[PDB]
Amino acid sequence: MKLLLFGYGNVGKAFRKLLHEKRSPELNDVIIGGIVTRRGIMLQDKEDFTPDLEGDVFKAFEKIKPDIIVDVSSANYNNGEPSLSLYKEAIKDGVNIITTNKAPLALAFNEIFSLARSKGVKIGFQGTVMSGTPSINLYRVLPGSRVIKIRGILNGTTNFILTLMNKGVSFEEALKEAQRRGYAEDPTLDINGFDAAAKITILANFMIGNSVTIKDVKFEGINRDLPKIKLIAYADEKEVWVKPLPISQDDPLYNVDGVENALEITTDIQSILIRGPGAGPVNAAYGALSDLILLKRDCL
Amino acid sequence: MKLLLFGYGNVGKAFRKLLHEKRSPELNDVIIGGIVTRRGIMLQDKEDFTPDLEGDVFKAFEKIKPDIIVDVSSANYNNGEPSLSLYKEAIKDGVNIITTNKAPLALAFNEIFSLARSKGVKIGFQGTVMSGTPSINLYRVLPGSRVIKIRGILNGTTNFILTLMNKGVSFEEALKEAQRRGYAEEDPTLDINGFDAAAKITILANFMIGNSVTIKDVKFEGINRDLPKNEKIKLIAYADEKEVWVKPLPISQDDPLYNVDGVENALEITTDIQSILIRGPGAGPVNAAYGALSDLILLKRDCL
Ligand code: NA
Repeated sequence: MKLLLFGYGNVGKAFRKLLHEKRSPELNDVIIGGIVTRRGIMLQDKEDFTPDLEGDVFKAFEKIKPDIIVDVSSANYNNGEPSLSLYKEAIKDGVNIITTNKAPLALAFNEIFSLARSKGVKIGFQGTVMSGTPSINLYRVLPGSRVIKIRGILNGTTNFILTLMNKGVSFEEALKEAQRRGYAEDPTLDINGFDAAAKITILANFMIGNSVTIKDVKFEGINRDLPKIKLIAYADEKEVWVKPLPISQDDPLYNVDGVENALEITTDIQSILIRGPGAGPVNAAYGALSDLILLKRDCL
Repeated sequence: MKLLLFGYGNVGKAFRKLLHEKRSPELNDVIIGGIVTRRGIMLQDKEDFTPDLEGDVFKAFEKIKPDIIVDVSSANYNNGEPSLSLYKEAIKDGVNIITTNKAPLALAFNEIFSLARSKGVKIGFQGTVMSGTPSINLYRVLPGSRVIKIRGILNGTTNFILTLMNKGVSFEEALKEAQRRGYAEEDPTLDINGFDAAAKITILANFMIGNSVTIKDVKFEGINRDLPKNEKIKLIAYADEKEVWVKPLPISQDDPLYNVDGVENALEITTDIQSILIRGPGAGPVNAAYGALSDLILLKRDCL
């Protein structure tokens, strides 16, 4: 089984490392046929990236003819490209996709998945939401029950800032500490709620079946005007949004502090919550590796 | 696909109802060929149990020749029987097993699963731990990661009582109320001794850690009116590579288990990649039945 690895920043590097740690017998026959970055194409599996040829991901794809594309490349939220068109091409060729790149799915989930379903091609995307903590894949083991609503904390930086504030720290001092720890840079991009909006978009599509794109989400982030508040991401059959809200002591999200993420899935039978880390390159890479193993099991 | 349902108390009845709700196209070809209880064998799928034949689970198995045995019978922790011998004979016949009965797995995990692996037979056992909240099945979507330790609240009855005790309710009334809701018998000794949590942590340690323990290896204690006041107490089950135990402990406010209240259960799984926690109802017949239904759908997908 031959992979094309698209992207070789921290996530791709972590992915290649996990793959070589021989973590499952299901991966014994898996090799990386090539790695492609903005610097070119390496037609070898090596720790260090050195391009053998110039060319983009489509050239790599045509040259290598992989069984699976693993997309760990940078999220382009302008238009999802080249990943969006690449996935459609791969699907039409019966090439499976494993991705940690949120953009194509936040922009065009139904387009991609409708096509995959029609061709019987599998898509792993666990690493797009809550990284290595089963979210997408948690729903895979909740068969036969309709999801009514989902609610979560889906961004660690804003959760960390709000955690400090509930403990009596001012917004200004809490933000500074997030910056000190490297969670926020202009911290504007890190605290605007967009990241959570991209994630809840994907969850909503997959779990509820609400064809939604990022433009449909009503989102906002955190700022000095906030007074225990959490940045809540929510989806149901009617709407998708992200907003700061007061959280009761009755709430299983109450204790979800620091950089931790959490997802509460409410079905006709029960409400369950999972919590874990939601970021980190090893974590995201592990979401992808998990999808790879499930794919080898024929369980996507 | 033909099922033999062993047991028909509240979980078996809920399971039958869930199946008849047509919740997945994966189950369209599934029928119940027979239901067996202490009262005999019903060779029909009926809401109400009326025996057609006298005889036990082995007779039912011989007659029906099911593709899958769904065991929702009561756990016999003395020796695991008849479920333990039934599973070994079923595995030898290439018959898959879905179970909510902890005893055979708490007593003979490695043997049962080794036999199953050698025959290519699948065992769903999600309903044995945390009912319908993915636990066993959560680990199924954590492939290629090494579990370092697990810690959780694994018994609904005792969590319900300890939650009430934390609110000024006497142990005696909390017990009385647990009894009233169908959580403890009129003699509640065996409902509160910590054994159920011990059997669950045994199964989790075997499956997730590869710690080949049986019930006899677990240090466990239960609850009673004598527990410390001024602290919120939870019955904590724990396993790592070295030890497995269950005991009532005072819980700190920053502990993720602090607010796991009522009949809610929770499991904290620490792996080489990450520490995660899952929480959901740990008691309720529909919930346990849904654990088994989830396994049945996963089986049909060939994902056990
Ligand atoms: Na206290």
